[PDB]
Amino acid sequence: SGFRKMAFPSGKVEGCMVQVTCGTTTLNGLWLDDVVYCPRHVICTSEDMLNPNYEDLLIRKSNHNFLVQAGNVQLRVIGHSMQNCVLKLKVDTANPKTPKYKFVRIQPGQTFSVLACYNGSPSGVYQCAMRPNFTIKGSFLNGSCGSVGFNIDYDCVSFCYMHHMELPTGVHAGTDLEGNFYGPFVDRQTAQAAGTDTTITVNVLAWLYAAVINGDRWFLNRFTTTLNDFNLVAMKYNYEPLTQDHVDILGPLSAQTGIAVLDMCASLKELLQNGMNGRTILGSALLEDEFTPFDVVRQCS
Amino acid sequence: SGFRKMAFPSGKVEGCMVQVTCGTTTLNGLWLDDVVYCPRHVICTSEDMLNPNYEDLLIRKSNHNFLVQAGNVQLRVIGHSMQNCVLKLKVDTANPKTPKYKFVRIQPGQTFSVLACYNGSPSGVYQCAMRPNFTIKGSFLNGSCGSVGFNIDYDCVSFCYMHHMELPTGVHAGTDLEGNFYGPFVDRQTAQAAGTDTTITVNVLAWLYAAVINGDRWFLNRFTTTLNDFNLVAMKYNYEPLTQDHVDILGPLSAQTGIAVLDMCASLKELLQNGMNGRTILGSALLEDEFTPFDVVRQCSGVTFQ
Ligand SMILES: *c1nc(-c2cccnc2)nc2ccccc12
Ligand SMILES: *c1nc(-c2cccnc2)nc2ccccc12
Ligand SMILES: [Cl-]
Ligand code: NA
Ligand code: NA
Ligand code: NA
Repeated sequence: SGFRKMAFPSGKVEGCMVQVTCGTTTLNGLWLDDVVYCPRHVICTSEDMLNPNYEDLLIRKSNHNFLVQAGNVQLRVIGHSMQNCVLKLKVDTANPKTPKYKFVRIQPGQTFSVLACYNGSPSGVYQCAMRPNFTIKGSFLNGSCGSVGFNIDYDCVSFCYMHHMELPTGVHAGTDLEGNFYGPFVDRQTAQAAGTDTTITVNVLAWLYAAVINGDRWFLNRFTTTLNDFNLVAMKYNYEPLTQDHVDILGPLSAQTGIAVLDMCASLKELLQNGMNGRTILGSALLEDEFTPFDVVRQCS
Repeated sequence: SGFRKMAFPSGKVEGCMVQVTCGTTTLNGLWLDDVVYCPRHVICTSEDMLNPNYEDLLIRKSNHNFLVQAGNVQLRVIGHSMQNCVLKLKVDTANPKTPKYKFVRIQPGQTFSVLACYNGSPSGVYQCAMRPNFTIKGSFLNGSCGSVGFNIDYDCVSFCYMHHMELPTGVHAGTDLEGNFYGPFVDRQTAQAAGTDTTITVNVLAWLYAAVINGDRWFLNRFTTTLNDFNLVAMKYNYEPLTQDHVDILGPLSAQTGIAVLDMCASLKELLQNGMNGRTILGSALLEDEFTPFDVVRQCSGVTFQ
């Protein structure tokens, strides 16, 4: 028992992290088979910050303008192309530590592990969620761009995020591994701002089920609600709407605990109305929204 | 920007985890050079665990009674001995992925990363503090015993914890890698309970510094205090004493942020006396105590572990 924010073991990803340099710009890349993936803004100068023409910048580069260092060794770059906002560098060695992998684009609410890296070397691993406004709340310093986010549900690594930049509010934006941004952001230094963030309701419900599984009952009540009445209240506290999809996904936890999803919804309504009155749930005095239903089942069972 | 509960990258430890079986007992071991370390209770069944005589159980055992699997390969056990509450199994092959490592014993308040494993297979990584009552608040299911905790200092892995068991309250107990328990526990199935726990003061102060570095400043105030006055209040709230050594260790953060340690103590005094008045710090409504001063400096400065 116990319930903790837990990341995936990072070793399969560590064995893929390299350093990429172009001019005076250094950042991280991801070496899989014979391709290194990194943010395309590695080719920008100080001149280029607001309105880079990446196609124009890239045509001006040769293979030998890219320095790729893997541990103590330089890899030879033999090709380059751009896909959306990611640069792909073909190298003359396949990474012998390449794991089974795939690229997946995720939806808001989904969780993943981040391996924060600097100069191609791993610093630490933590757990994140894609927020409803398509940002993540990470921990990232200068040079961290090109660090990735991932899941590993079996022995296959699913890469879902590559870090590009920090917005003025201190939250983080990036792409999938096909180079498409999450949310309305662009890899330019023009003014951009995320939407007001909201709480991931289905994840809060999952976490309340985790609490029950771990022996906590104090917040339960004898009421139920309609889905529509729940959403009308929840929205007043900046909670995301709960859809019928989300109700269905919570079905297994409901069956395991004997508490109907809409019964649990009424417990959540009460918590929003009353606060915790000096109590905690699983060690927290706030409701936690960065555990998915899948995460709860994996960690509890 | 940003501040998260962060574990060390686990790859160097992952390459050391194996499965150990003795009879119908399976758990995890740590393979370093030509020795596999695991809990001694691998030699026990249920009834054995009521009142085990480990010496007597072990003397009866053949090398071939211990099955060690590393991935899909069996290792041959050629010897066995016990040290305190850990079993050491000599094997005929050195682990080629053995990292640079040491065994260390940590103190209450220190943090480490746990690599949770099942059947010799790493499943999760999280950060824990050794509580003042010598428990850890982990997340561990059946089969998790033998999972290890560690830090990385430069390129050296410091192993500090091996997981043995869960107490009735759902918190966790284990040993150092020389098999000595943290805390007043024994490896038998009997009623055992940890002492009342306390809050790790020096770590709460560290986390308040992290908050300030990240722009969260509302709890700062114009006041300072004395170590003695602060320690009287801490005692009242079941906080550990702050020593002069703790003050010294926070010195760098004080210099960097312009808030002296006893100035920060006066902030903490007020928070304990008055609460947070609806506000949060780094997204928390409780004071967090599982970040050390070293952890805060590392994460706010980007130290790496190639
Ligand atoms: C890449 N990423 C960052 C960065 C800084 C803060 C938060 N997220 C990302 N900064 C830089 C600076 C220079 C070159 C690359 C790069
Ligand atoms: C080892 N450890 C545990 C255990 C279960 C919950 C929390 N911590 C440790 N349980 C088992 C069960 C069977 C064999 C080994 C083992
Ligand atoms: Cl004063
Ligand atoms: Na690397
Ligand atoms: Na209810
Ligand atoms: Na003050």
